Amino acid sequence: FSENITGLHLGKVALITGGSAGIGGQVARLLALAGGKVMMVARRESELAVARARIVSELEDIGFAGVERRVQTLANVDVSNFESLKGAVDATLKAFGRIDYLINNAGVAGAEDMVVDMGVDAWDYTLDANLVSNYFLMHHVAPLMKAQGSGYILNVSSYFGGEKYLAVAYPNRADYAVSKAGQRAMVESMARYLGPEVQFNAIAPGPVDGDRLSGTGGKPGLFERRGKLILENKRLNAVHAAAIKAIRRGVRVEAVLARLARNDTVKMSHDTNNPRELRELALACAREGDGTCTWDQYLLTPQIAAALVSRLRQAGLFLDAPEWSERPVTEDGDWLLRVPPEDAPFLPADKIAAEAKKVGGGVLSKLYLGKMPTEHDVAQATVFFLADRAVSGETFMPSGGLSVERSTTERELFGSPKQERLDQMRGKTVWIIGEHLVDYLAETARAFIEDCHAANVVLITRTAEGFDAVEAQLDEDVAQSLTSLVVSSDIEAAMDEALSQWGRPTTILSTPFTALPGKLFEAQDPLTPDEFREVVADNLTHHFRVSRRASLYDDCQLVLTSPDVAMGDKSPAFALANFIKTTLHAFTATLAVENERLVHDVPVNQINLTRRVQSEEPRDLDEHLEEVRRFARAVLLVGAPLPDAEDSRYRARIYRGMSMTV
Amino acid sequence: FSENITGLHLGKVALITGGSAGIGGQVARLLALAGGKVMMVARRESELAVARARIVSELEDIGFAGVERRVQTLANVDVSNFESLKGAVDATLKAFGRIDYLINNAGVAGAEDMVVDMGVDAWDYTLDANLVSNYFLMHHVAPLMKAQGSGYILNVSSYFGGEKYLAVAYPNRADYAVSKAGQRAMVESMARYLGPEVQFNAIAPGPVDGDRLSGTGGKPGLFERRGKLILENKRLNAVHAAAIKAIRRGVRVEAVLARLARNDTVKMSHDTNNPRELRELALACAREGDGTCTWDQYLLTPQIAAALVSRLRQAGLFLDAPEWSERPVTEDGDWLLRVPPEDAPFLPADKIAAEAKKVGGGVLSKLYLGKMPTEHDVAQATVFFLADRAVSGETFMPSGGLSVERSTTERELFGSPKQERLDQMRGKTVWIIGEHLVDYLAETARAFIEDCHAANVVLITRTAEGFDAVEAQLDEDVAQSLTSLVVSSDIEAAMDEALSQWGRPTTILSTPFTALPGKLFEAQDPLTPDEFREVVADNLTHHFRVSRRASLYDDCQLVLTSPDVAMGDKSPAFALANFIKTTLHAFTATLAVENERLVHDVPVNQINLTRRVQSEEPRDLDEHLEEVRRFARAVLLVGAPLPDAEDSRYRARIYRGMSMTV
Ligand SMILES: CC(C)(COP(=O)(O)OP(=O)(O)OC[C@H]1O[C@@H](n2cnc3c(N)ncnc32)[C@H](O)[C@@H]1OP(=O)(O)O)[C@@H](O)C(=O)NCCC(=O)NCCS
Ligand SMILES: CC(C)(COP(=O)(O)OP(=O)(O)OC[C@H]1O[C@@H](n2cnc3c(N)ncnc32)[C@H](O)[C@@H]1OP(=O)(O)O)[C@@H](O)C(=O)NCCC(=O)NCCS
Repeated sequence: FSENITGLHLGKVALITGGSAGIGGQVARLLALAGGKVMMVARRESELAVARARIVSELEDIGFAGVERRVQTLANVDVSNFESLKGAVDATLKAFGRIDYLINNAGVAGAEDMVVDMGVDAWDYTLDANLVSNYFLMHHVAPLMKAQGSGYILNVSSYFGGEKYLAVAYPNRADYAVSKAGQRAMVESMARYLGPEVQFNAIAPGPVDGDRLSGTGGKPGLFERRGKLILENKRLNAVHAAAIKAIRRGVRVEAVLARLARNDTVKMSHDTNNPRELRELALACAREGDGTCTWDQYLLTPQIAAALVSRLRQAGLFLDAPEWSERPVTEDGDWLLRVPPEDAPFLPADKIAAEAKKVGGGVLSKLYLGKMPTEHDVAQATVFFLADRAVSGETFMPSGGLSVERSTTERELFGSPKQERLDQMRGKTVWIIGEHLVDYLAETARAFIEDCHAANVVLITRTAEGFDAVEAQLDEDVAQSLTSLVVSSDIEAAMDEALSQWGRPTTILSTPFTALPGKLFEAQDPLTPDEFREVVADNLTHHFRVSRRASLYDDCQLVLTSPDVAMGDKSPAFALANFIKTTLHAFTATLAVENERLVHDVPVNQINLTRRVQSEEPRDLDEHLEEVRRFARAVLLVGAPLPDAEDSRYRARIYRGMSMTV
Repeated sequence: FSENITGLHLGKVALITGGSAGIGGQVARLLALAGGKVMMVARRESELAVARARIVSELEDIGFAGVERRVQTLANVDVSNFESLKGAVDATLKAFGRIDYLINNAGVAGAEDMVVDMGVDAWDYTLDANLVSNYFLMHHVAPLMKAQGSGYILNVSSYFGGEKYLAVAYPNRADYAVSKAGQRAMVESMARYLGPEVQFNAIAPGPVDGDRLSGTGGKPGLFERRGKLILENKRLNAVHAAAIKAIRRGVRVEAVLARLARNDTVKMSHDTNNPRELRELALACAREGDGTCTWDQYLLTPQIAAALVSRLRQAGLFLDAPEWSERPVTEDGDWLLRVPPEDAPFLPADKIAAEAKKVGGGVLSKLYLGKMPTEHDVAQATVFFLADRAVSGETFMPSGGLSVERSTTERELFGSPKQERLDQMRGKTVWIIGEHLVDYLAETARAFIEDCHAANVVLITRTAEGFDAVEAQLDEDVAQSLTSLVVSSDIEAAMDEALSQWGRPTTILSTPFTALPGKLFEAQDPLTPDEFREVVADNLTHHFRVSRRASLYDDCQLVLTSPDVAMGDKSPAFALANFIKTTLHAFTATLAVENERLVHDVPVNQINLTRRVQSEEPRDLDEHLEEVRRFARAVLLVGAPLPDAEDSRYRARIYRGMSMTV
C-alpha cells in the first residue's frame, strides 16, 4: 500500500497541526508517501524531529529524490496562541510557496471535570486550542486558497462532538465536546462561504487504537484515565449529596463540614451525633476498599475536599456561615483534620480497571465493524478523502462504524403545558439574563409575572439602558415585579449577588448579551479571529458561566437560548446562529446528563431563536410577534417546575437536554 | 510514479452493475487503474466491449501485465431480471474466485408522473429495478464476503433520496425518490448486520455532468425532460382544477366534460353557455401560445384527457353520472371531439427551455463548489471511498456541495391542538385501514368516535376476524359507530366501495396489513429477496396504493403509519421498521408537495410506531398502553381539519409532510 500511492497527492502542499504523533503524524507520513509536500507543526520538537526523520527515510526507500525538501517541521507551535499559529502559516509559505490543504488536527483533552467543578480558564484553553485555532488558520489560509482557485480545509473533530441533527452527551468532557461539535458545526454552516474554491469537511473518529489510547511510556490508557475520573466524581458527588441532604433538613453547613473534617469513615458511621446522611455515607465508603487503598478509611482527599467546599460556596450555602462565609478560597484544600497517606493509593485499582472495561466494552460493542480503527486506518481514510473533489460541508465517520443510539435531536416547537404546572410559579423568583433581545426578554418577563404570577423577575443585564428598554415594554403594573441587576464584574458574581439579595430562583433563562456579527469571510470586512473568539465567548462560554452556578441551585430549571437573526438580514449571521445552535447543543446534552448525577438534579434545555431554513425565518411583523410569543411559551414549557412524568420513561427524557426551535 | 495509485485496490475484485457507461463505467475504469479486477455488467454487449477495450488499452499504456484477465464483462444483465443478477455474481466468482466489492449502480428514472397519475406496475418496476435488485445482490454476496472475512457493498443513491433525519420532496418522481431513499435506509439500518466483515455505505450525488444529463443524438437533456413534464402536469392540473371547482359549485360532471370535449380555447372563452371556470381556463390557455404550438388552440391532448377522466373517476365523481360510469376505461383517451394536429407540437419549445432553465439554474445555484461534478469526479470520489476500511453505515455526498434547505426532520411527539379543532370531526366519516395492529386500530377508532364524535369509522381489513378483534376491544356504545369493509380484490377497490356506500372521508389512516418479519442476513434463515419484496409491497407500495385514491378526496387528511415491533422482540424487525420509516418519509415529503399543486390539496403526514433508539422502545404492558394512547392522539393531531396557511406560515408548514414518532 504505502509505496504505491505516489500519484494520489503529487505536489499538493499540506499544513498539519499536531503532526508529531497519532493521526496527525500518520497523515503527514501518508501525504508525503502520496507525493505531497508537508509542513508538520507541533509543540514538542523531539517527537516532531523523529517523526519527520522516519518519513524522509521511507520516502528515500520508495525512491523519491529531493526527500529533505518535501517534509518540513515547525516546533513550539502552541494552537492556543495566535502568534504561534501565524508562524506555522508563514513557515509553510516560505518552504513551499503555497498551501493546498489545511489539516486542523491538533487537540487537547481539556478539563476532564463536571461543569460545576470546571474552571473558566480550563474551558477557555480547550475552546482556544481545539476550535478558535481552527478559525484563526481558516481566516489566514482561505484567502490564499481562493486567490489560487482551489484548497481543502479538513477539521479533525470527534464522534463525541455529535453529528448533524444529533447531539451526544459527553459527561465530564463538556469543554472538549463543545470544541469538537464546534469543528463540525463550522463545516456545516461555513462551507457555503468557502466555496466555490475551497472544500471544507470534517472527520469524526471515536476511539482510535494507538499509543495514546493504549497507554505508553508509563502512562495509563484513556479508558483507565476515565475510570479513575469516574470513581473520583462518584466519591465527590456522594459526599456532596450527603452534605446537601443534611443542610436541606436543617443541619448547619458548619456542623456538616466540622464532621466531614474528621475524615474518618469508621468513626463517622459509629458516632451517634453525626447526621444520618453522614453515618450512611461513611458506612457505604467503609465497604468500598481492597486492603491497600485508603478511600475506605478516609472520605476525602484535599483535592475532592476542595471541590466540595467550592460547590457549597457557589450554591450560596456559606452566606450565613460565620467561619466559611469569609475563609480564603486559597484554603479550600486545607480544612481536613487528617488526610490519606501519600504511601498508598486513595482509589482501588480493581474498581479503576472495572470502570475502564465498562467504558471500553461500551464503545467496542457499538462498532459495526467489530474493532476500533487504528491511527493508520483513520489517517489512510483522511488521505483518501483529501483526494476527492466533489464533497464539501460533510463530516466523514472513519470510526469503525461507531453507532451510539440517542434521541437528542433539534425539535421545532408546536406544543403546551397545563395551567396547573404554571400555577406552581406563583410567588416564585425567576432570573432572565440578557441585553439585546428586548422583545423576547420583555414577553418572557410578562409571561412569568402576568400569566404565571411570579413575585420577582430579576433581569440581569450588561447595562442600565438594557434594563430600561425591557421595562419600557411592560405595563406599569407588571413592571412593579421587575428587578434590575447590572453586571459589575462577571456573570457568576452577578448571579452570586442576585442570590444574596433576592433568594433562590425557580427558573434561570440565559440569553446572549450581544447580537451576532453580520460577516464571515468577506474580503472587504471579514470576521477576524479576535471577533470570532468574542462570538464564542458571548454565545458558548457565557452559557457555560451561567450554567456552572445554575446547576448548583435546588428546584431550579435552566434554559439556554441560542442566537436570533434580525428580520430581513441576509448576512452570514444566519450561518453563525446555526453554528452556535449545533455547538451549544453538545453543551446542553452533556450538562443535562451531568446534572442528573448531582444532588441538585437541575434540568437544562435549549431554545433556538433561529430556524434551520433562512426562507422560514419570520419575514413580517405578524410572524415576529408570533415568534416572540412562541419563545415565551417555550421558556415556560422547560422552565416551569417539571411535571410528574417520573411515571413515564418517555416523558421524563423529553424535559432534559432538549434543543427546541420556535 | 505520476499515475501510480495501485496501493489503493491491488487485487480487489469488484462487481459493478450498469458498468458500461456513466458513473458505473468510470468506477470500473478507475478501480482497474488502481489495480482492481472488475466484472462490468449491463444489458448491451456492444457498449460493454467498448468500455472494456478502452480500459484494457489504458492499463497496457500504464504498463500493467496479464491485463486481459483483469477486466471482464457480462451482457444481458438487467436489474429488473433477478436471474440475470444471479448470473452476474456467478460470472464474477468464475472469473476471479471471490468478490470484494459490490457496486449497486444500475437504476431507472421510473414513472415521472404525479402519484395520483402513476400506475402500480410503473411504481413496482422502479422499486424492483432500483431497490429490490440491490437487496437481491446483497442477499447473494453478503455470505460470500462474511465467509472470506471482508467485503464492501456500495449503493449508488441520489441526493434526491434525502439524507439521514432529513427527507426531501422530489415532485413527479415519488417512485424514484422512495427507491433512492431505500438504498440509503438499507445502509443506515442494515450496516450493523453486514458488519463486522462487510462495510456498507452509499453515495448520493445530485446532478452529474455527462452524456445522460446533457442528452445526445437528439434526446432531450434531463432538465429539458423535466421542463416538458412540468408543462404537461401544469396543463392537466389547471384543466382538472377548473373541472373540480365547477363540480363543487354544482355543475354536473357530464356538462363539464361535454364542454371540455369540444376542446376549443377561443370558442370556450366566448360561449356564455360555459361555466365561469371553463371560460377563465380557456382564456388562460389561449394566452400561452408561440405561433407554432397548438396548446393555445386546444385544452387537451388525448393523453392529458385520459389522465383527467381517470382522476375524476378515482375521486368517485362518476358515481351518479350515467354515461361516464359505464364507459370502459380503455376509451379514456377517445372522448375529445377534436384533437391537436400531429404535424405541430402541442407544447411551446420556448416555455420548455424556460422551465428547464428554472430546474437547472435552481440546483446549480445550490452547489457550494459552484460546478456540477462530472461522472469522472463522482467515480474518482467512489474509488477513494472504497479504499477506506473504517466507515460503515454512512452516505457520502460527492455532489459538488449540493445543499437544498428544508425542514423535514423526523420528530418525536410532544405537541397538541385546540379541542375546537378536534370538534370539527363531529358528524364526519373516518377510514382506518389495517389488520395486525389491533390495539392501535381500536384506540384510534375509540378516539375518533368517543373523543371527536365522528359519526362513522370504516375499518377496512384483510379479514372479518381482523375487524372482529378491533370491535371486541370497544365498549358496545362506541362499537355502534364502527363499519366493516373486508378487502375482496385490492385496497383501491375497497376505497371505491367504502366511498360509494358511506361517502367522503374526512380522515384516512393507512396502516400496514402485515407484521414485519423477524430476520435479515442470518445464515440459518435469512430474509429472502422475495420476502424483502413482500416487505416493500406491504409497507411502501401499500401506502402508495391508498395515497393515490386519498389524494383525490376534497377536505380529506391522509395519515400514513410505519411499522411497529412486538414488545420484547430482539430480531432485525427493529432495523426493518427504521428502514421503512426513512424510506416512507421520502414518499410522505414528496406527496405533501404534489398534493398542494392539486385542486384537492390533501395534507399527508406520517406517524411512526417504532423509535430510533431500541432501549427507548416500550418494555412493559404500561409503556405499551401509553404508546397506543399516544398513537391515537398523533392520528388526531394530523387527521383533524388542519390550520390554514393564512393563519400562520410556520404552523401550516409543520402539518404537511411531517414524520412524527410516538
Ligand atoms: C459513551 C460515554 C461518553 C458515556 O459516558 P457516561 O454516560 O458518563 O457513561 P460512562 O461509561 O462514562 O459511565 C460509567 C459509569 O460511571 C458513571 N459516571 C460517569 N461520570 C460520572 C459522574 N461525573 N458522576 C457520577 N457517575 C458518573 C456512569 O453513570 C456509569 O455509572 P453506572 O455504570 O454505575 O450506571 C462514555 O462511556 C465514554 O467516554 N466512552 C468512551 C468514549 C471514547 O471512546 N472516546 C474517544 C474520543 S475522546
Ligand atoms: C429541486 C426539485 C426537485 C424541486 O422540484 P419542484 O418543487 O417540482 O420544483 P421544479 O424546479 O421542478 O419546479 C418548477 C416549476 O414547476 C412547478 N411544478 C413542478 N412539478 C409540478 C407539478 N407536478 N404540478 C404543478 N406544478 C409543478 C413548480 O411548482 C414550479 O412552479 P414555479 O416556478 O411557478 O414555482 C426540482 O427543481 C428538480 O428536479 N431539480 C433538479 C434535480 C436534479 O438535479 N436531479 C439529479 C438526478 S436524480
